[PDB]
Amino acid sequence: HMVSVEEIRKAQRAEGPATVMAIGTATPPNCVDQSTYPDYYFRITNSEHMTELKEKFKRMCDKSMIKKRYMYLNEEILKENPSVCAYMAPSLDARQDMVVVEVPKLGKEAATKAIKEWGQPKSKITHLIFCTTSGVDMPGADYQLTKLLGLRPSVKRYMMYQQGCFAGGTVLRLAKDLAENNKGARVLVVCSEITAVTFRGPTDTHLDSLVGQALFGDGAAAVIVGSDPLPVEKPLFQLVWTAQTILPDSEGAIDGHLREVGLTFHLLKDVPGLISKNIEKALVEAFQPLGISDYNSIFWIAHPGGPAILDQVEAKLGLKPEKMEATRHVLSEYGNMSSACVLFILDQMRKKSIENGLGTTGEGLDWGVLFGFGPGLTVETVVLRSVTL
Amino acid sequence: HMVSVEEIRKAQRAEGPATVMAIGTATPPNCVDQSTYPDYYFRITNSEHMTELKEKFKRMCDKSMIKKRYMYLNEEILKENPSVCAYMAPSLDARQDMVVVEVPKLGKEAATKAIKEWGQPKSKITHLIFCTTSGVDMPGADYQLTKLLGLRPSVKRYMMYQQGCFAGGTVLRLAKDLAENNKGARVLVVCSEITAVTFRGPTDTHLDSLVGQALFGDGAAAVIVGSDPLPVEKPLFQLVWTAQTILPDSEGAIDGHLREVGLTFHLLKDVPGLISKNIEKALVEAFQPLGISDYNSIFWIAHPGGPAILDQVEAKLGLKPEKMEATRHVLSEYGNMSSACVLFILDQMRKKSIENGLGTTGEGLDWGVLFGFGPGLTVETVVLRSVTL
Repeated sequence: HMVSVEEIRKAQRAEGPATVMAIGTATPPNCVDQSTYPDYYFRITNSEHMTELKEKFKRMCDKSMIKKRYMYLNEEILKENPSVCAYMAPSLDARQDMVVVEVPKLGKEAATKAIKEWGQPKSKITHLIFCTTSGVDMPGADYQLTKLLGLRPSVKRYMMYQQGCFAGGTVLRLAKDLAENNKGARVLVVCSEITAVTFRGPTDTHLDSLVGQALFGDGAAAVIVGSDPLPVEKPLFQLVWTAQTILPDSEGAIDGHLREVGLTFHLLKDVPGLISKNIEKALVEAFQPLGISDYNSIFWIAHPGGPAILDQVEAKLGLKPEKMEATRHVLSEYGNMSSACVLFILDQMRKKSIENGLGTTGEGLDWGVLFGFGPGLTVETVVLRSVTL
Repeated sequence: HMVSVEEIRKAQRAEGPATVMAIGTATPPNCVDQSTYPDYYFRITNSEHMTELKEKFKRMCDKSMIKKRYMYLNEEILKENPSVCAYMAPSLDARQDMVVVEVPKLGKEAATKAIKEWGQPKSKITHLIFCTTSGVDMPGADYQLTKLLGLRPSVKRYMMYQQGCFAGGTVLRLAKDLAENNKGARVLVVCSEITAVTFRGPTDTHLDSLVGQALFGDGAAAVIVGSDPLPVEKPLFQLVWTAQTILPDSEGAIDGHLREVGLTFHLLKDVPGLISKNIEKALVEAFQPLGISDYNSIFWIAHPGGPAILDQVEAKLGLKPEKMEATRHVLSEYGNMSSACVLFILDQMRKKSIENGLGTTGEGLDWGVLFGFGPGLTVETVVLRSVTL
């Protein structure tokens, strides 16, 4: 018998839908209260002179709906590196020396918890996705993490550098295909974010860049994705359908330039406006095909870029305040951790469902949506199936 | 009737294997003779006074089996960005300013050609993979190309920044799954590499910097990949089987750091020695399941890191000197173009197959291998089926 390329293909493909089998999360040790961040931020940047600007920054932190955030940077590390406290001093190398080491360390912690939950030999991992918006190096963070966890050296790696806030959707859209087209494929997915690359002192001039100093926080999340679960693997959610789109009238809305001064952020245009004006379209393309029109009847995981996005979406669509609970909880407790955020929220949804003894991992509901938002302006959509408890 | 995730997955997947349906390539316009380069390079870098070092470089360029390379950089641009011409000076904002605009323009040229060959409308592209090693930005080169080509806003992007030389394997490995798991999916892949980011002056202390300045050249390549070819599509090669592995005793062999002075390559260990020692393993892994042990009976595409790599691989396996023609031709005519190189070589192989009326797109042979080599030390393997000409 001659082995045909067609016969190899039928034999090489998995059968069933891509399934999230574990979630692990992790943060750095230094916790930072939002209530007193203004006094702290303006103190440690030798910026007490700029008084009228401080009062604006209070309003920003007051409206932020963030209780606290975790950060690898502390006052110790800042004294050892004052170039990072300037608004615009040459400081990429100091910042790169931080994040190149630290992004894969925080990554490893999250991976360990996901692997433990999955409870299979780490040797059965076939594929690794590693996602970060905090520095770049060669070999990459994906390699550092392969070494740190001691995965099989012939693990298939996908390093996704410098993507931004929507990449939490991007990693699920990728993992979905790797699992569904490969029999026995077990995909480890890691998003790890460190605002050391982004942190700077303030100025009157670029107001946009001060909003970031109030929302962004550090965090890592890991998931395990695979098709055809063994009886001894515990499914959480199915990945069903995925979309990435660029919003119209959105050119230059969220910008990120990696410079000699580190990573800079620029807002033009009304991000919340743009997302809310265009959000029903994304929902229709996802859910019309399934015969679903009631957006209060599906569970919600939406990247919390700030509190304005969430409020303007809710208002536009007429979501009950319950639907953003899991999203608003992660925002309050951690802030905007960029790509990691939606994976944390997905954990928050599971934890709540178990806690209040609801019928499914998705607040007792069958179908759900995950949304990443970020530069483009890019919207990533993932349609989900809950699992029964 | 009630929609099931299992019934959705049956509908949503492709049938057959991933098929390269098109290849297009581009270079910057300024062409550069290797015969003369040592004088050019030492003048524009105000360093003819370093005369013993020039002799080392003349000897490197002599040993390189490179006739010529293409360069975005020229004399006018270096004279107007003199921070690039130092060995070490703050030069990153200058290089980023260049390659963020340029890396995607070059990609668009290659993509346009690939699209023409494929012969379908660009509205039927569903996925874009963009791969470079030359700067970063948010939004990224992927969003920049989508805009330049006027692809659909809801195209699914995969932005692979900063992976280096093995990535031509990585982009086929990725595209194989995107295509095979999604019915109707047509994948535009683009690798685009500009050496403006790594080009610097010479010094005695870092003799490894200098090897790079003698091997690395500029270029872009694009391919269309898809499963279930239409009657009016024209298959070139099938993607059968992919692998990635890190080599033992290879820690630190190829390093790359993005700093304020630009991208810097580093070398420990003997890179040709490590690849030669370990390659037969990768081939047994790939080909024994297909009952192939005679590596002269398959067609080759190897990343030409240097002549050394190709010289020792051929010596170790006992390959008839014909197997590595295609590979050595792209090296001779274009130099080490990192991620794009193996895609130029694939095209060269199909080109030469047609010129000489051979039975198949792979020099008359049915079965082939593509090898990516890069930082790790990483080795990508891609098993290819050729097509009856």
